[PDB]
Amino acid sequence: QTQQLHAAMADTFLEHMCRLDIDSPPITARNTGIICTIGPASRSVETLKEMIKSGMNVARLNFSHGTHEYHAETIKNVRTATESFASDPILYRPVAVALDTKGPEIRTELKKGATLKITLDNAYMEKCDENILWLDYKNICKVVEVGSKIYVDDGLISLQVKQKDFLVTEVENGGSLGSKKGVNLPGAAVDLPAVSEKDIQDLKFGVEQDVDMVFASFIRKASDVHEVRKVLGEKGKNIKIISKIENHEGVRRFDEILEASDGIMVARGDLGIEIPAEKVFLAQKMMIGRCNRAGKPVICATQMLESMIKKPRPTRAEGSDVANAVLDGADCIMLSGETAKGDYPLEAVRMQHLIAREAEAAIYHLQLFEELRRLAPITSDPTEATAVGAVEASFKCCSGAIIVLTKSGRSAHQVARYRPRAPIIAVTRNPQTARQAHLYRGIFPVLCKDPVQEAWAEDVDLRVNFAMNVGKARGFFKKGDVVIVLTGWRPGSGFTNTMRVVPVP
Amino acid sequence: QTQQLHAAMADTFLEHMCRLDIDSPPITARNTGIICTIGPASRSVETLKEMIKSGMNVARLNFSHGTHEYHAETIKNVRTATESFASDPILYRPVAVALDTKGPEIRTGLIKGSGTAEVELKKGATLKITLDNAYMEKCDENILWLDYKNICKVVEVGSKIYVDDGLISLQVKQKGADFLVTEVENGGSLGSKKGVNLPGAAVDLPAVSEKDIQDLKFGVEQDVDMVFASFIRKASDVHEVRKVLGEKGKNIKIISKIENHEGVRRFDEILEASDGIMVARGDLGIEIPAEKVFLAQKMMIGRCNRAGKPVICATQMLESMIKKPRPTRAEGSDVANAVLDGADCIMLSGETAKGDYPLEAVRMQHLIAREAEAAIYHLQLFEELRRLAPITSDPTEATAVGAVEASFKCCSGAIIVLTKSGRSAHQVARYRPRAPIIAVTRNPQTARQAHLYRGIFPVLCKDPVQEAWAEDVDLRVNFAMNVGKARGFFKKGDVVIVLTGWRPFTNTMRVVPVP
Amino acid sequence: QTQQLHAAMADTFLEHMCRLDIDSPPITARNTGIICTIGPASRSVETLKEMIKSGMNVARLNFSHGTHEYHAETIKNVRTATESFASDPILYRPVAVALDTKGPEIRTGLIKEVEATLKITLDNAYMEKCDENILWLDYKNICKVVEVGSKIYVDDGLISLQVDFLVTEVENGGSLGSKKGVNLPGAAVDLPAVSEKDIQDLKFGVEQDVDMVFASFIRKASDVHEVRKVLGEKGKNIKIISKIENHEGVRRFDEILEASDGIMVARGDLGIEIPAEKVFLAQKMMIGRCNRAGKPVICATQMLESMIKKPRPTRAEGSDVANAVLDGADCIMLSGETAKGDYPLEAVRMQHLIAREAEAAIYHLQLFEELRRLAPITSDPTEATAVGAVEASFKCCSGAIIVLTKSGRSAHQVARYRPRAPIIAVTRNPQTARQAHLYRGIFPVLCKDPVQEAWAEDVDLRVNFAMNVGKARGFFKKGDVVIVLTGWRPGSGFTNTMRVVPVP
Amino acid sequence: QTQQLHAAMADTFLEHMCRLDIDSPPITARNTGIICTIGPASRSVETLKEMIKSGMNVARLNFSHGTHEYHAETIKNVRTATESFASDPILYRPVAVALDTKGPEIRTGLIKGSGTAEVELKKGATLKITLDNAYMEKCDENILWLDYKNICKVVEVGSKIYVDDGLISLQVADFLVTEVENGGSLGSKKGVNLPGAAVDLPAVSEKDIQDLKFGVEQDVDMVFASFIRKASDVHEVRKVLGEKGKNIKIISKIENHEGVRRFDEILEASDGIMVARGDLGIEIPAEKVFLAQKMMIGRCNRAGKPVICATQMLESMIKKPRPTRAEGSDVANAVLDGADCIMLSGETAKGDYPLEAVRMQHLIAREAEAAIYHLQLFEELRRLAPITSDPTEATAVGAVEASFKCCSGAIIVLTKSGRSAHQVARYRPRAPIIAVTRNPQTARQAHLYRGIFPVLCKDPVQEAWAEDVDLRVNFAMNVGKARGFFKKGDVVIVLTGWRPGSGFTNTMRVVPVP
Repeated sequence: QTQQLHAAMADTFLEHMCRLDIDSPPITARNTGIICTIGPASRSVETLKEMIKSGMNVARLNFSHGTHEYHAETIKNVRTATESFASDPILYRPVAVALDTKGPEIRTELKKGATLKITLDNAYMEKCDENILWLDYKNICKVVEVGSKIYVDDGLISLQVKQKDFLVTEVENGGSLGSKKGVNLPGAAVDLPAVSEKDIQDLKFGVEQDVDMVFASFIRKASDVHEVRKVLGEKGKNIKIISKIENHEGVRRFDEILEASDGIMVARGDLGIEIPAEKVFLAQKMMIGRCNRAGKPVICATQMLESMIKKPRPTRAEGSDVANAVLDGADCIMLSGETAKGDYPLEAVRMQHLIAREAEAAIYHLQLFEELRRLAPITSDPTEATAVGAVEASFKCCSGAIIVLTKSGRSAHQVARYRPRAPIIAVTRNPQTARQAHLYRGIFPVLCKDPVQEAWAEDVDLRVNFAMNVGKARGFFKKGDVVIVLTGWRPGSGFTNTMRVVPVP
Repeated sequence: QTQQLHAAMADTFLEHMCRLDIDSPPITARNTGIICTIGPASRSVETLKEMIKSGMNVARLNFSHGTHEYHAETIKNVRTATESFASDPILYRPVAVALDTKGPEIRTGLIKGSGTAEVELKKGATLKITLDNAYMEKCDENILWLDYKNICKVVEVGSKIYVDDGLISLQVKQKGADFLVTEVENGGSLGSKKGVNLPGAAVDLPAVSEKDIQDLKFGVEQDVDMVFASFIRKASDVHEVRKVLGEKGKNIKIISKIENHEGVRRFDEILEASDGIMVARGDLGIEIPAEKVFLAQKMMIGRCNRAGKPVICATQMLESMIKKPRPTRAEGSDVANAVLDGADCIMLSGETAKGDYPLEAVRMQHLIAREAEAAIYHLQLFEELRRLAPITSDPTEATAVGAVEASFKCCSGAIIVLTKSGRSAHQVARYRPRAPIIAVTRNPQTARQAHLYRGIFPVLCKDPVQEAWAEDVDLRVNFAMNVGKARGFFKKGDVVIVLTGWRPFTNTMRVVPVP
Repeated sequence: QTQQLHAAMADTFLEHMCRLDIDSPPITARNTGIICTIGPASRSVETLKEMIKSGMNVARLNFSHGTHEYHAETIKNVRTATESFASDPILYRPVAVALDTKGPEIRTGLIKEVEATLKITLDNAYMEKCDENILWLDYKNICKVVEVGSKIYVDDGLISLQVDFLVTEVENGGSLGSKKGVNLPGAAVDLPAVSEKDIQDLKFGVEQDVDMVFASFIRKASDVHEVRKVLGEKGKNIKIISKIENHEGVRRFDEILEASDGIMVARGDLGIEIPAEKVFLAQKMMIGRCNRAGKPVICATQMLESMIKKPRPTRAEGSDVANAVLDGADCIMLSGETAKGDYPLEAVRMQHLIAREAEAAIYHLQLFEELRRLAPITSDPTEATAVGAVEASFKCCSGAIIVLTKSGRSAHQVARYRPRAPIIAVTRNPQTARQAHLYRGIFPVLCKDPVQEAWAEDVDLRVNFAMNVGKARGFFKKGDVVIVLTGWRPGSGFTNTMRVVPVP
Repeated sequence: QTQQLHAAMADTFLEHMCRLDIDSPPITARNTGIICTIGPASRSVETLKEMIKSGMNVARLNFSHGTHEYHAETIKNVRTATESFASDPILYRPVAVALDTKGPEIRTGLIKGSGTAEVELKKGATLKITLDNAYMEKCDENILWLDYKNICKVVEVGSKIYVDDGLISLQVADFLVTEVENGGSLGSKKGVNLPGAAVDLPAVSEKDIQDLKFGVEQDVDMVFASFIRKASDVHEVRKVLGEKGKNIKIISKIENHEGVRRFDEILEASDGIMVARGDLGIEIPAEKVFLAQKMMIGRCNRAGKPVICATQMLESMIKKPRPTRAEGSDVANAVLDGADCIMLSGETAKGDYPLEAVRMQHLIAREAEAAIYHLQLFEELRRLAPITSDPTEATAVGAVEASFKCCSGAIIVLTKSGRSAHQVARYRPRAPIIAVTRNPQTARQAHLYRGIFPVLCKDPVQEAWAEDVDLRVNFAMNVGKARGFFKKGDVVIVLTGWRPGSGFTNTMRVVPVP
């Protein structure tokens, strides 16, 4: 009757669909992380408080615009808002800070059929027109070929190369050209640096400001990830790198990118300029699938609730897009203009919360858990076996939660990859771990502030009890419900090995 | 290499997803019918011809607006445009006509005597709803007239009232005998004759009004192919529509529009009484919480697939294309997922009726649907449809499932089905073959209504019946071969499946090469 | 390259079959319990020691014949043989004692043998004057249970007839002897659940501390309850295995199973009572339902029959044993092969060898998947712990699942999910250690160490005992990973803790 | 309520097992071919007629024993019995003839000069093996002659020697001295096995050459080639059979370890396989035979080539009128494994109850065929199937799919060579496959395939080919009705082609029985 448990019991996916029930209410817990882009509409300490109450887990700062002093003040406000709830550790919600890079860029009426010359000659830097268009990408001729397409201004204008310091092009799709418009080269192996000079300064500032994760723009190959990793350096070795896949080469070389990264963003805006817009859903489902197979976080981004920039309710296509991203297996969903500049930032966050929670209940865990196991390698790793054991146990007794003690987050990540229905309450004393855990579907991170007990086994038990208080206080479960608890046999990371089925006290 | 065949071979759905390939191009054939609402943007014969070339299969006329004179003209234009292609029978594409009823709608009056005028409603402000027809054309930010005379009897203090696609929100503060005082929750621009929803309330308007009766009888006279019946709440609503159509309209398909909570609750009895369903997501997402609409959509599509009845996904699929030359990523996703869900048809409303980019909207649904169709995990879908399908003594059902199985085995260019009533082709469609189903019929209505079924590409044979039956079969089969080749569905040397009768009941399947 | 691991990884059952490899050697462990009927050929202390070394887990006493004095001595010899290994508790193997009842029977009278019409009489005048014209039976209600056309088999199905008197026509003739057993196919035989001899024998069973009763000719749930009632409070811990021997028992199987501790597929009599070509259907149905319920099932009768006379079995016999294991049978049985035959030890060794090969050839991927899907979602902690342990054991290919258990129940719960890894059930309860052999995969070990003062140390001591057994038996070695199940306090019913532990 | 259809619809194999119902009766048709070894007990025309009525589909002649005169007469009698039913083509059942070769056998000599004399060996005693032909007819308790001249080069000290179905066990210039490790009665000309030794006898001996020539002369349908070790053995037999025997099917018998190791290349080269478990279970440990059996049946099912399960399936019925429970189980499980045919050897050749043994195999096969889990079986066959543009394969799979959908009474297939019907059998339909042919050899050889009920149409060819096609289809209808496979009003599937000649099957119809 609740959380689509009738549908959960269907022996086929078709029958599962047939039983989905709008009058079967979901549980309180919402598993999918919500990433909110902060800007003029959401920047104030007072609005940030409401953003957190509405369900924001990660504050994204877009470094395509704004000064370091500007972003430093946004981060300060985020932390002011976040720590205003710190007095009660039971109810405190960690909030992560994400730095999203500008990344490499190419920058500059026009009738269809007309001929346009692209010039790299610096003489035309401030004198672009209907006949000659200057671009700042010096190696463009080396990466394009006759018949190559060139997009200008967020894909509005389309050119085709006819002759390859210059390129003779024919206007395929025409419109009003302007100053400093963005250029995309579909199918081209663009050889711009992994990080611009601006990016290097921005990433170092990210380390200064103690950010949790970096969303690295325009990642094309594993060596781009390694360059971002190198810039973050020893000091930033624990900041998660999320590679943004934005073009054809990124999609083609996705496997090597995933391996080198901590996670992925499906950057649908630019991806739908670089490849045909009708193919974007294929790229999204492929990347979410492969991330799910690897146990690495994946974010669905861009235009998910776009109309809510101007309207208090989303379109039906937007509601569908959010639900389907969750059903695809996205760990996180994202809001951009909707929260950064729109008239309804709080409504947009609340709607993502509501849809995600409904969608999580409609998941067909029977088949999903079955397939994840089948494709899960047999390894000698004790934590992996303990984690799969915990998820299986959680299904067998419909547990209220899986409670996991973790220093680095890894033990909770290993549970998350198996996609339990039960929320995963990850108890840590490491504040960064608490914040970074929002990247993983199902993890509800809690930061334990209690002193270390003198008997280590008592300290373990204290943290488990803290998780029990959190679940009760947040309405995930009640006294007498059964929960799964994951602990280790000695202190320090890498020793999670104990799964217990326990009553909520 | 093509049609996502690498993903097709995966032994798990997760691996199927992992194998989806942006460099694997789809086939030329598009299986999902595209329904276009016709209006000022898309009504001239000139533009209708381009609508057809762009992929329109069904012309939807919304009888919430317009006179019978006007709609008769629209229907004439659709037929003129459709028949302009008749002189090359190989390239002719049947086009269906659908009548969408007004039904039990609630509408506001005119802002200050104008059709275009608007007033700003400010959150927390007061707004009086009146039933007095003196204010019927004198609506403003203070007084709002609506045409539901009994609204007071079905609302209470605290009730919420939604106006203009649920974007303006009011709360009843005080009730009256012939009036309501409300407070604005969600403000915005209020225009003329906007739709009103009372989600809490049991609205007591007739399922089929006197106007609906007039429109349905006009539908019969005009030889429409189908009726989209608005606001269906229960089986008896459908029976009333069916009664008005009567014996003369008995072959017109009734598609029940599900757009309120009762329609969802009573879905099974509605589906049983109907020929098909529309998931009318606009009103549905106001009548129930917007976050639950995807559940109702997937439930209804699943139940229709299971029953073998056409289902249409409708409303705001490509909404931003009313004003913009391309869609948002959420809109792209929505179209693809509707197809992956199992929708037989997808629909465009304002995008084609009134927007700046009607042809572009049609082309985009065409491009997305074709990509989505290739990305279907047929291995599991076909297995489940066969499993959930009763094993019966019906020879035509057995031939149909055999033909679909055969099409998978040789990855055929098509399943060609010779059919008078369309039934044989519908029976093939319900098993969801990858191969396009070329349904060859001499019956014009059969050809038009076939568009309701995923995969059916209807072709109308106009040649006389041959004396020799084998030669008449071969004439129709070769007709399908020539359409398929012309449309690029397949080439000489490819293998196709052909379904016919054996003697002058479809029960013969042949595996034949394309000449 | 070992344990059919290549076939284990196949995505389909067909590919699994195709990868089965006679050159892929099995692990040391053999999961399927071997039940041996004891008799003249295997009754001595010295032969019993070799029977244990050859793989006997349960000694079966057939009470159809033999005195209490006789069976008392057999039991004494079993115990002497079993306890001769008790000095080393790391290598000691528990051996269970099973009492198989004579049960309710229909018998003919004394002749005057005799080689067409034939009248059945209940008239005690014909009691010692049986012949070709008149045959007396001791089942007074036979006329209430049969009808015109109903078949009647005499002497282990050898003779066949078609029907306070009955007039019958001989369908299949033969030599009709004295005091022969009679079967009534399809008939609802209303003989008591427990005969007068059974009552005395079951009392004897309780006095002799037997581990389990194989109750003959169980037709309905109430028959089980009557056996349970006769065993009483003194015998409350004695397991009752219902023998399904006829059509009614098959029809009413679900109710019998619910009331029983386990099931024996008694194929000999079953194949007289129903057409012999249908027995495999009944076997597979009963094994399936028992697996679904997680209750032990034994496959019985003629599994290695030719080995009564010969030192190697027929190919059909090799096949039958393997297929019983592949079907899901917890135990396999030997009757005449070990009781009276010329090659008792060879017969035990052959069941061991075949069982071990067959267990490796199980398609655990699908088996476990199906057991999970059909696994009821309940609030029970021990059930959730058990399935979590089995899932973990597959994920890390563990050397074993170690289970501390007082009653055996915790280990039974693991066994029903059919892990590949051996289940080392460590107990201090000697009877639990003996009874655990009824369950596939359970390797029971009897810990004899004193209860340590600190319970947590006592728990660790027993886990370490299991580690030592596994090392000595070659199940695993230092550094391997095993699964360990324990509870949150002393006493039964509190198993709730699964650990992945390195072997020290 | 019949044919285990309730168990058929189970969503899991476990639930499928749970639903198996002893009160759910099978259909009339029995799909698994029954091969009967003919000998003194079953050789007469009289008995052979009853063997046919009881279900014999193939008569096997074992050329390990008997002269050509003897076998020629057996063959003559098989044909006399078979053709006694030819007057009504509707009821005529084709019977195939199989020649089973001696191959590279090792046999002992005569006990005290007689073929039926025996000496009871005692466990523990000593026994000398000699190659000196002086003793080839004077074997006894103390000296034993063997016919494997080159025996001494291929075995060493401590080697194990097995005699008479591995039942007697022994441990080691032209002799060997041994101690009886397992004793018992020692008879004449018993088979000897050297499991740990590389026996070097020819694939095709002079005797085998003579026998194969005889097989061609006698128009046998198939050869069962003994002790095939590798693909080159199969090619040798194929080449000896040559052009005159080109249409004789070669079934390779797997009876040793090398045969199992090299099974894939053997299968590729053969028309089918026999799992010859008798010797197989001596050459490799007896406990591993089920693994070898299931592997071979699986791989044959995968490749679409006939597989036969052989030896001791109902062994006790040589002396008893009823089989043991292990025997009943073995037959059922061979069918559930996927074996196309099951075999009787001593049970029919020399035993006291040949007809009872044939009847019992018939009863068990039919029960087991209903108990198959077609849902998974068919799904896996479709998935494992190599995907092709072949129209004949598409028509075959569509026909099988259709047969399940309407629980058809039969699949009727017109075929000249048998191939079209073989293509249907490959996908393992529940419905029987009535294969209508005018080719008598096709009719006989079709018995190698699970499900094929071959019928021999003897009507003249009609001028109008379409009417010739409809003629044979209606013959099939008449056969099915007469055999009680279906009645008027039932739905059946019918496969035909678009033109005459082999390779054009492309038409599937779902038709009611007239």
